[PDB]
Amino acid sequence: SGFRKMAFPSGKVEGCMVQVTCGTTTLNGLWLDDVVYCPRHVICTSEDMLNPNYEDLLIRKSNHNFLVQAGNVQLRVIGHSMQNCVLKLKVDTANPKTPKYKFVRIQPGQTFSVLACYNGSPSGVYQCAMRPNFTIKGSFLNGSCGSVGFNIDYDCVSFCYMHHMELPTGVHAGTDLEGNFYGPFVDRQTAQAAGTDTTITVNVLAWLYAAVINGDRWFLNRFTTTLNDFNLVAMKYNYEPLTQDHVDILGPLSAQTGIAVLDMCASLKELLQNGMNGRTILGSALLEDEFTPFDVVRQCSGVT
Amino acid sequence: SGFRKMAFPSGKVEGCMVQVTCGTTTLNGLWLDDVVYCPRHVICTSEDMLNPNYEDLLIRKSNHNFLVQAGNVQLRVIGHSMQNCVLKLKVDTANPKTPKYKFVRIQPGQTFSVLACYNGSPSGVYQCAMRPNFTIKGSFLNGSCGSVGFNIDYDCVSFCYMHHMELPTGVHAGTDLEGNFYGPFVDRQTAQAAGTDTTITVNVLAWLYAAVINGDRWFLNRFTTTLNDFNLVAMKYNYEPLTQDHVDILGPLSAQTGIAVLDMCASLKELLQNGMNGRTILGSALLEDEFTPFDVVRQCSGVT
Ligand SMILES: Cc1ccc(NC(=O)Nc2cccnc2)s1
Ligand SMILES: Cc1ccc(NC(=O)Nc2cccnc2)s1
Repeated sequence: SGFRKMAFPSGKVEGCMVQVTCGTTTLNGLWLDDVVYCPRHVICTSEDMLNPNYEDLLIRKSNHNFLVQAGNVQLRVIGHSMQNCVLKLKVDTANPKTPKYKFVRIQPGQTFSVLACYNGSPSGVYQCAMRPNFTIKGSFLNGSCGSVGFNIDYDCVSFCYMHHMELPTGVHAGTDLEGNFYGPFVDRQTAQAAGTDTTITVNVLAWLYAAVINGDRWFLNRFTTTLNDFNLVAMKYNYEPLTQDHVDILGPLSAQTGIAVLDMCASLKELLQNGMNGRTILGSALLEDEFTPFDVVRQCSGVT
Repeated sequence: SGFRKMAFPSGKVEGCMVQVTCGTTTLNGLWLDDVVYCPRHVICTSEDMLNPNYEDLLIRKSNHNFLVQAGNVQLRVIGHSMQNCVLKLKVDTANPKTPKYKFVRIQPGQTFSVLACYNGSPSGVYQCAMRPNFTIKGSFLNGSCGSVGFNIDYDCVSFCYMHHMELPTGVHAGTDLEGNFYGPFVDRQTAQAAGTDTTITVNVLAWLYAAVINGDRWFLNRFTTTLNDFNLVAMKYNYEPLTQDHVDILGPLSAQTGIAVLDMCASLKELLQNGMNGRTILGSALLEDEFTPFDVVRQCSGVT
């Protein structure tokens, strides 16, 4: 028992982290096979970032201008190309530590592990969620760009995120491994304000199920609700609407605990309307929305 | 910016995880050099655990009865010995992935990363703290015993914990890598109740400094306090007494933010006396005590 914000083991991703330097800017790159992926803003100065024309800036760069270093050995760059907001640097050596991998584009509400890196050296791993406004609340400093988000399915790493920028509000924006930003963000130092950060309702419900499984049941009430009634209260509290798909996704948790999904919704509804009254759920004084239903089943069954 | 509960990269420790089976019980082992470390309760049945005599149970075991498996290859056990509550199984092959390592015995309040394992396969990594009552609040299921806690200093892994048991209250107990339990716990299925779980005051203060650095300053007040006055309030709230050593340890954070330690204590004192009033600090509705001052400096400077 016990429930923790758990990240995937990072070893498979550590073996892929390299340092990419272009001129005076050094950031992280992802080395899979003979390609190094990194944010295209590696070719910009702090000034260029105000209004960069990446195709024009790129014309002044040659293969030898991108310095790729894995550990302490230099990789030879034999080609370079821009795919949306990421650069793909073709090296002459395939990464001997390349795990089985996929590039995936996740949905808001989905969670992933982040391996925070600096100078191609991993320094920490934490679990994150793609927010409904397509931002992430990470812990990234200058030098962390190119740090990646991933999920592991037994031995295959699905890379879903690459860190690109910090918005004025302290939140983070990045792309999938094809260079496309999550949300409406652009890699330019301009007024980009994130939208409403709504709570991922289905994730909260899954975490309420994890609490029940782990012994915290004080919030279980004698009430029930409908999807429409619950959603009225959810909208008022800036919670994402719950769909029949979410109810279905919660099915295995509903089955394990014997608590119907709609009954758990009524419990959540009272927690919203009345607060925690100074109490904690799984050691938390707020409703946690960074565990998917899949994460709760995984942690509660020990999926390796 | 941004502040997350960050664990060390687990790759160096993944390369050390093996499966140890003795009879019908399978748990995790730590393979460093030619020795496999694991909880001595691998030799017990569910029944033996009521009142085990480990020296007597051990007399019935031979080298060939301990099955050690790394990945999918079997390791040959050429010797076995008991050191306190851990078994050291001498294998004929040194682990080629043995990192530079140390066995350390941490103090309560110290934090560490846990690589939760099942059948010698790592399944998740999270950050933990050794509680002042020598328990840990982990996320461990059956099969997780032998999962280890560690800290990394650049390339040297300091192993500080090995998971052994879950108490009736859902909390966890384990040993350092020399077999000695943290706290008064014993590896026996008996009434073992943990003591008062007090809040690690110096860790809370460090996290208040991290909040200031990351923009959350609403809790900064116009007051100051003394160590004796603050400690009067701290005792009342089941907070550990703050010593001059803790004030000194906070010095670099006090210096970075320009907020004296005693002023931060007065801010904490009002948070204790008045609550959060429905507000959050670093996205948390309670006072977080699982970041040391060293963890805050590390995360805020990007120590790789
Ligand atoms: C619009 C932008 C262009 C380049 C940008 N660079 C960053 O945001 N870097 C950074 C710093 C601190 C934390 N995380 C990331 S922002
Ligand atoms: C006194 C004891 C002897 C053997 C014990 N085995 C465990 O506690 N195992 C376990 C199960 C779930 C979670 N973590 C650990 S307890």
